[PDB]
Amino acid sequence: CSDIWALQGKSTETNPLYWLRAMDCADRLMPAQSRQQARQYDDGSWQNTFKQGILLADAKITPYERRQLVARIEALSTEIPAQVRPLYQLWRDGQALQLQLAEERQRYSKLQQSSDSELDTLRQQHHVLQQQLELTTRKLENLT
Amino acid sequence: CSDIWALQGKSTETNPLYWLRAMDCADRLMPAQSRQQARQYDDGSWQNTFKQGILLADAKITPYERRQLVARIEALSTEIPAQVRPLYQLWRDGQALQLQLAEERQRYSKLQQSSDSELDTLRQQHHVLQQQLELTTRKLENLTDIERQL
Repeated sequence: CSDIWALQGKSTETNPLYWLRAMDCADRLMPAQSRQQARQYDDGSWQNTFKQGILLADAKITPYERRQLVARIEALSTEIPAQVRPLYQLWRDGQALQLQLAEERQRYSKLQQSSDSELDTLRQQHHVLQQQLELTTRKLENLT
Repeated sequence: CSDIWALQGKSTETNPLYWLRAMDCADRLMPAQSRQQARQYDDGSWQNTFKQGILLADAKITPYERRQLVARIEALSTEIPAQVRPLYQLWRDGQALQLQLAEERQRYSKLQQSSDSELDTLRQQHHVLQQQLELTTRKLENLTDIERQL
């Protein structure tokens, strides 16, 4: 695997088996090791953005890190060699769906947060208003 | 693309470029085309069921149906050749995330539905009790002004 990460050249870029082996090899990595190794592949070329993304995707990233990753992955779609596009697309679909799932979960937290607090606020009012009604009914009886 | 689905044998089942091209050819199909082709690969072998999952995954199917497809090929997943395995785990996790997203959208609909209805009953109770309190409060004050002046 050590050599798979090092390989460069038109022969390997355009070969879907090279990229499949890289994705296979990233899986064998402890997530801290994946994150650390991704840091090397930052020359901004499309070959290196794809390697870095492949490594970062096993690295246990925050939703915000994935948002940026999927943005970078999509950016370079016009440079993906034709014969590599199916593999790239399936791997990218995987990152986008994991990104949608973090988003839906965030949507579900905002609903639960806001609806539960407006619920609790209503019950606060249902007690304050209730007490006021009774007190008022009391002053009406103790009218002279 | 039309020939690609017919192929069989060890030289192609162990072949990740074969299955990549098949994943690409599936995209070119419309759902009716997609379901018609899947019907032709039903025997239950892992090749045929991996073929059916690939064709139907994007054929406008239901989550229950998607779950059924994935379980059929998952039950046979120990058989997938070494060279195809990382391609399979890629394709299964895609299907698996789709299943999670449908579960999460249902869970969300539920909470929206249930909190909404609980939010409407309590908001109505709040308005009604407000009007009760306004009426009793103006009555108290009307009677207080009278006694005060008397």
